[PDB]
Amino acid sequence: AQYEDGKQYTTLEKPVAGAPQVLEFFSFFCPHCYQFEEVLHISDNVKKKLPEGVKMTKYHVNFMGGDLGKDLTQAWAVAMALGVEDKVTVPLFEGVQKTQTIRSASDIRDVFINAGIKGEEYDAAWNSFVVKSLVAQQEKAAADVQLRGVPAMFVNGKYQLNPQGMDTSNMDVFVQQYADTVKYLSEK
Repeated sequence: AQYEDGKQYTTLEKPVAGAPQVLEFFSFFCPHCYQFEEVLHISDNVKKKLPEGVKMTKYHVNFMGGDLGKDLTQAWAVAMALGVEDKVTVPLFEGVQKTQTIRSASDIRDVFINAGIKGEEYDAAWNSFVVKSLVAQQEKAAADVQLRGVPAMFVNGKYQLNPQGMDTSNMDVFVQQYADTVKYLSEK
């Protein structure tokens, strides 16, 4: 076929029931993830080609960056809880991979402060059990698909995107192939 298993995507041997329709994993330490966000805008371009009524979920992972890695998973839960993902994603990426200004939990907190989240509000969220179970959800979702690499996208818990099998000579053409693949998988 034009879309073949093993080419634009692979199929999970052990399908995940009740998974989100589109499920993305990333790390703020992950170089391709930086690209996916800042240069490619994968998520936005996928969303634009997705059917009406499909929810899109994005989770952070712990297995890169040691202690700071877990702090970022907790901070991403704070972002999700407060709905401020779009305000902190870029400064977190640049602070980790570009400017080397994120070295502690307090430096992560600074990004949120600078973004306009109030100190009180961040600290309350950070310590909240709502944020605790959002951290749990992130860990268990990675567990459900037995993840060990990012960036990764899963469609209805059965199909994993395989960007290595797409053309990469043109950034825009790559993105469209990626998004058109998600749309195809979505309609499978």
